[PDB]
Amino acid sequence: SIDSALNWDGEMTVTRFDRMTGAHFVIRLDSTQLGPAAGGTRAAQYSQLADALTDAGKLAGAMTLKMAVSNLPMGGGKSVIALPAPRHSIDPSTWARILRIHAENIDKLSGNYWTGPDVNTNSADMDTLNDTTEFVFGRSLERGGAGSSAFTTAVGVFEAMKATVAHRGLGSLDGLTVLVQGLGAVGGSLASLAAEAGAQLLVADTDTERVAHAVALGHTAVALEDVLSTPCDVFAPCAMGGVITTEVARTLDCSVVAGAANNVIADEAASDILHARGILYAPDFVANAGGAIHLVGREVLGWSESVVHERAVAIGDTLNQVFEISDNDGVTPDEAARTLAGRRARE
Amino acid sequence: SIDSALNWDGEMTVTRFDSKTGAHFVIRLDSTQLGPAAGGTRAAQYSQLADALTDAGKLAGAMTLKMAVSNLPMGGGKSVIALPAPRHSIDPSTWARILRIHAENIDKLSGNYWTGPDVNTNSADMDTLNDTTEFVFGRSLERGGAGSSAFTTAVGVFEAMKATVAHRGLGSLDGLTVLVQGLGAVGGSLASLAAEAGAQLLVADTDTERVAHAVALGHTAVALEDVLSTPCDVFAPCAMGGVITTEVARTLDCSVVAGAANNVIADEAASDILHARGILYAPDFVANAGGAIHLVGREVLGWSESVVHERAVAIGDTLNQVFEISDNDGVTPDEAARTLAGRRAREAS
Ligand SMILES: NC(=O)c1ccc[n+]([C@@H]2O[C@H](COP(=O)([O-])OP(=O)(O)OC[C@H]3O[C@@H](n4cnc5c(N)ncnc54)[C@H](O)[C@@H]3O)[C@@H](O)[C@H]2O)c1
Ligand SMILES: NC(=O)c1ccc[n+]([C@@H]2O[C@H](COP(=O)([O-])OP(=O)(O)OC[C@H]3O[C@@H](n4cnc5c(N)ncnc54)[C@H](O)[C@@H]3O)[C@@H](O)[C@H]2O)c1
Ligand SMILES: O=C(O)CCc1ccccc1
Ligand SMILES: O=C(O)CCc1ccccc1
Ligand SMILES: [K+]
Repeated sequence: SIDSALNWDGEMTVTRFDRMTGAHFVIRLDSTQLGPAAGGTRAAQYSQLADALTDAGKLAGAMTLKMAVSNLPMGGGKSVIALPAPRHSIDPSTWARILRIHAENIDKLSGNYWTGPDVNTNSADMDTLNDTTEFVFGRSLERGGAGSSAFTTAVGVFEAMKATVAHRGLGSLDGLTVLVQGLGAVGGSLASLAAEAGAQLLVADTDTERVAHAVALGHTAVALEDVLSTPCDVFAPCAMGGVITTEVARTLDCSVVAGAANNVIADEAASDILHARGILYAPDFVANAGGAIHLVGREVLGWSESVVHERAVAIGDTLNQVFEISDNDGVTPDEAARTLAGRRARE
Repeated sequence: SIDSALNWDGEMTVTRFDSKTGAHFVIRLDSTQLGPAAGGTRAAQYSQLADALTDAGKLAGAMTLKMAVSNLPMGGGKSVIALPAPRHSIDPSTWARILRIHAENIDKLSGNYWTGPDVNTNSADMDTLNDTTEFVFGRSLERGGAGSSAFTTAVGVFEAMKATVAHRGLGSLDGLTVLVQGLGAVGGSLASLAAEAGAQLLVADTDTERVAHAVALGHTAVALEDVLSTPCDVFAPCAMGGVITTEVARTLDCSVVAGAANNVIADEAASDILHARGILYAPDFVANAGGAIHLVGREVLGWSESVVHERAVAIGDTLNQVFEISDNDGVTPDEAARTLAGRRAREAS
């Protein structure tokens, strides 16, 4: 929206347009209070510019809280690339140009912002980015990066998922029905984990091959259009965000909500509804923090692979504290989560 | 439209919104090819955000040219602070907050952008900015800044007028009728120099004591509303920019245009009209370079005041060259000058 686009209260907004490629660049820094901002680089096609600005803004926020509640020394920031065409259609030469300019933009910030991979960006691109700028996390192992953080991400979400399931009074994942939306990098990892832990897997993905294979493995396919209406014990949104609107909140058929996506909840009211409906949601910003722990832990703090792994598992604990507060003070988890980040940031 | 405002070719646009003050902040970086971008801080009230945006960019564009054509090792940028109320209604407190917030943004660019005083901004505000950021030009003298660029600006503008008038075929400024619009820091001083050169002065200004004053000095005042309908030899727009519209370009009654204002031309066609009507125009980005010359010259280049002076004066020289291009090439002075800025830029590499 316009509010969310023009009247954003973050510390800085950076924009740029390239006539050559017709692409627009957005870099939103929400907070640099606890450290330089850091956030991925999402590249995607938006209906309107304002949608691009909105997204960069909501994500940047999530980043800020995510870093604070996870005890990372950094601020929240985010970069959005409004593509002129679908990522897959972009030609190599353009992709590269676009990447080049983006990198130029980061370099201007001079360490006030550090990027990494997000939707449609990868370790190879980071490497590419790194040819112009230094403010990059997630470059491939060969270039000196910590590489991909999906796994750390998925591990975090699994631990989180387990913590949520226990709290809700469902016992263990054993014999529970888990619905995974989005079988990507993280999504697909998380399914392996849950399956292995005794859960029945219901899966959905825009990608048929993805789906086909999960089916191969003994999973159950869900038509994209039956997703939000499909009964489960747990709902794992691991695809795009803004998935839970006020209307979805009142109709979802589950007891738990735990996934990897950023910004799952569209409106504040939705979050109240789930709550009111006896649906235990684990805050996205807590749950999906394994990727940040990984990049920051490794690249910034120099943590080994194990520590990072162990810190990501500790995500479950954070949740337990979140759950304790929400339960004590009578707030939603979301709020409860917001409360603990604030306390950890020592605000 | 914002979208449209966003369809700009600058290297970078920085924006921020301050809930508390309700102030919007803009920083447009046109080019950092010759060096860090630099340009003043304009504080004003905008109708829309898209407006502030278009301005900062228009201005940022002018700066890139001014640096280049003036043989300055810098790029161009401009900050625009969109006010939530008129400058005068802003409480010293809010203003200080706004300044600080301003200063943080600048800080984020870490040297890629150097600022200075512009409209509604002064040495003092620069001193304050300086409390937070270090990339400020035009700080008080005692703060270590080079102070006020006004007088150098006027000298430069002055020198340009003379050369222009001369090329026109008006000979000297002696006996001519000069119409000075806006007698601020710059115009005030220009009137003064024009006066002693023998010119006759018509003056105009919203400030009535400034007008009262010029009147007492022999000068003839002019009604605001009659500013563009007054016949003169030279028109010196020393207040707001974009005063030259297509419609105004066609009815203007003078033989030369030479002022201090940025973005005099409100439109392309206007420059063609004047050119075709035989009204000789000294391109703004060329003639108003006196201030950048001073600031950079002293604060970056470490130049002597005397040297800065020769350079501000050398502005005529550059205009002679501009004219020449315009005359041989068959182009408006506007075009002849961007060209020159273009050449100097390349040779400068
Ligand atoms: N470290 C991470 O990788 C990480 C960290 C934090 C949060 N997140 C969030 O996780 C989400 C993506 O995770 P990822 O990197 O594994 O993704 P990815 O880009 O590999 O995931 C794409 C997956 O989503 C699927 N998908 C897209 N739209 C879908 C839809 N409507 N229904 C079903 N499947 C759909 C694709 O087909 C594919 O399987 C985003 O919101 C991202 O911001 C991920
Ligand atoms: N270094 C400089 O000072 C500098 C350098 C480059 C270009 N310029 C350009 O020169 C102009 C002069 O600004 P300045 O720094 O001398 O500021 P200033 O505030 O001292 O001068 C503006 C003056 O013009 C008057 N004015 C404003 N609106 C008017 C109107 N509608 N009609 C008539 N007069 C009006 C004001 O009363 C004031 O006295 C600006 O447009 C600026 O963009 C100045
Ligand atoms: O948390 C996310 O969704 C993205 C993680 C991240 C963290 C730091 C830099 C880039 C991406
Ligand atoms: O020429 C101008 O518009 C103003 C002079 C200036 C130069 C460098 C930085 C700020 C202002
Ligand atoms: K169970």
